[PDB]
Amino acid sequence: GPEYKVAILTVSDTVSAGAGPDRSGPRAVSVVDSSSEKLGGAKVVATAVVPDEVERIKDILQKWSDVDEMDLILTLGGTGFTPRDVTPEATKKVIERETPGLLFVMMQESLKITPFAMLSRSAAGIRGSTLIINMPGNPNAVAECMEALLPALKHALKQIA
Amino acid sequence: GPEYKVAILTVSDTVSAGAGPDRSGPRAVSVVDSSSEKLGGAKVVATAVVPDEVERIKDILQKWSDVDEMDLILTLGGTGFTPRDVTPEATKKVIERETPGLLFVMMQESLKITPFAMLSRSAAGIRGSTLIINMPGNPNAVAECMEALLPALKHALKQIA
Amino acid sequence: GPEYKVAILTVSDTVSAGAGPDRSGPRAVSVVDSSSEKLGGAKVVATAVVPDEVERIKDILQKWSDVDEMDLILTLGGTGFTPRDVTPEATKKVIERETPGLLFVMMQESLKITPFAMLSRSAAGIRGSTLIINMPGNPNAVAECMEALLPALKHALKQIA
Ligand SMILES: Nc1nc2c(c(=O)[nH]1)N[C@H]1C(S)=C(S)[C@@H](COP(=O)(O)O)O[C@H]1N2
Ligand SMILES: Nc1nc2c(c(=O)[nH]1)N[C@H]1C(S)=C(S)[C@@H](COP(=O)(O)O)O[C@H]1N2
Ligand SMILES: Nc1nc2c(c(=O)[nH]1)N[C@H]1C(S)=C(S)[C@@H](COP(=O)(O)O)O[C@H]1N2
Ligand SMILES: [Cu+]
Ligand SMILES: [Cu+]
Ligand SMILES: [Cu+]
Repeated sequence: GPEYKVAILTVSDTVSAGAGPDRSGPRAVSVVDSSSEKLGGAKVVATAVVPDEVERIKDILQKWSDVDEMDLILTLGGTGFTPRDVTPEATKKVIERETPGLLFVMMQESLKITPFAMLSRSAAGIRGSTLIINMPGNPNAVAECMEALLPALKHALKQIA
Repeated sequence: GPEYKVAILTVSDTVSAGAGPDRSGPRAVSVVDSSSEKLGGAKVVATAVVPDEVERIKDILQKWSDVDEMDLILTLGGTGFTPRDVTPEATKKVIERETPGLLFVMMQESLKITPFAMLSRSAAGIRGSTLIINMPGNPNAVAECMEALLPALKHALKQIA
Repeated sequence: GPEYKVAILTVSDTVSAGAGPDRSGPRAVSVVDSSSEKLGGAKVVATAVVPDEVERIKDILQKWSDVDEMDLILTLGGTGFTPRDVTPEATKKVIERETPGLLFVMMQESLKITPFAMLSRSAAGIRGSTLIINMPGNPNAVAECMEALLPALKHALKQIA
């Protein structure tokens, strides 16, 4: 396996219900893969889809961190202002140590692209030796957020181990 | 009534005691009114003044969100570093979901005007279908903070419904 | 004594164990001293070193705030992503009121220097009449963070009294 095991969680009632395909997940996998060396040897080893339900989100984040030994979890979607956007709230429950600088960089860089970046309520932090980062559900958002992180994310992953 | 009901809470021991007039409140109303179309049809339907007392602030934020069906609450003042500045602490108690990107944009844009922007401890978030945003008590601050939000605030209000 | 009493806490297992010298502490003292007038009359009156242990950090922050009447506490180190970096978590337990704008400015300015700024998880806030600010353990980091704060830090200290 890879130096760093990455898992991608798509959070979406629509995808989870089989009402539409996942358009964000593949973009996230592609960005991680294509940045594998810049990330210190990262590979996406697992994906999953959950609905916009705090308990479902918490359960997968806990399992992937505590049991499956993932190193990086990216979540996609559920960070906006609608009532069903609960990804940050689930995330804040599971993380042990907050990582606000990652949020800062994502926001700073995303705002250069679109003012609608301000509507992302993404959270991020560390549980055990797993880094968890919320990204927006727009496919273009993940690539932009990863580019913002890439200069330091390899070192984040080194440090958490 | 309007598409979006806005309420403005001035937080000030001085104004509340009748020791001075409200100079921030009218500026906040003026900025919202003059931006009504950019905001998707917003109108200020109510104002109030409370002292720098956490319970008084909490009570009005809860009433306006839970009973009076306000869509946007702007608070003015009580965000600084003095012992009596408790607006953020009251706000954090009543919000259900944090909206850090709004804080980011307000800070980012305010710092371009004055380094004293860093002394604002404003909070923001959603309770029910009510968006609550703390702004500084300086009259010039509200206009600057609203300009920072205006590119996306209409969509924030659409989403929370 | 000075108008403002400053205390500097170096947080480091290595320094605390006598395994290396403190290289950050002296730089922090030097930056405060050399900025004493810009800070409104600040002087570093005390330093200490603690290990990367939440209880040890909490205890000194509480003592310096509650008993020793310090006005500004700068902590150095323990803000990164390694398991032993627990300074922010200790800090969040002791502060009463968060001061996110200080964190914003430090991050914003630090990112101009190095992308590794995003790996700082520094916290900051007020306890009583004591302002507490976490800075990174890199000696160059303290100078850069203080320069970012200096335009408004005197007024922060005036306000907290
Ligand atoms: N980099 C980046 N960030 C972004 C976007 C984007 O296109 N690029 N879309 C925004 C929009 S349009 C919103 S509504 C929020 C929240 O999205 P979410 O609910 O899908 O997670 O993310 C914002 N963040
Ligand atoms: N945009 C903007 N933000 C601003 C200001 C301003 O003039 N414009 N004044 C600052 C000052 S001088 C302080 S002390 C804090 C806190 O103000 P408050 O306590 O009145 O809420 O807001 C800051 N934020
Ligand atoms: N201004 C500034 N901030 C900075 C740095 C710096 O050199 N200058 N170093 C960074 C690095 S390399 C990391 S790993 C984090 C955390 O450092 P800490 O664990 O020593 O506190 O701070 C970051 N913040
Ligand atoms: Cu959107
Ligand atoms: Cu001020
Ligand atoms: Cu580092």
